[PDB]
Amino acid sequence: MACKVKAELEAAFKKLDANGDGYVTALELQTFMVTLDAYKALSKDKVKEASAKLIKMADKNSDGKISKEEFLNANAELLCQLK
Repeated sequence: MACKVKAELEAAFKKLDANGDGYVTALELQTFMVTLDAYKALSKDKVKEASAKLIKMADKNSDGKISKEEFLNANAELLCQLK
């Protein structure tokens, strides 16, 4: 059968906001996307300047965003290996 990947993105998004009441989400990811719509600048020292703040208020142990978020927010960062 085999069933992986799937709408794994649906988790981060539906959690990225879905309703956005008063919890840290992709709401900043948009900034991520606006500051690096495609991680064109990676996280050499720009992603933390904005994330280090957003993570200190929501990411105490990796609870704010965990799923496709790590996928889309870590896929590039985890894959990043340019020359």
